[PDB]
Amino acid sequence: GSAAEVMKKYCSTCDISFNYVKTYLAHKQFYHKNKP
Ligand SMILES: [Zn+2]
Repeated sequence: GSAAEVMKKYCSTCDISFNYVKTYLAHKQFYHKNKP
């Protein structure tokens, strides 16, 4: 699922897509990280 080199700009958990790696990062840091 991770810790290697999987996925790119799409969330399998939220079934969402991103046209920019920056967005996929912002989603993981914002959506899956609301208290870093
Ligand atoms: Zn997600």
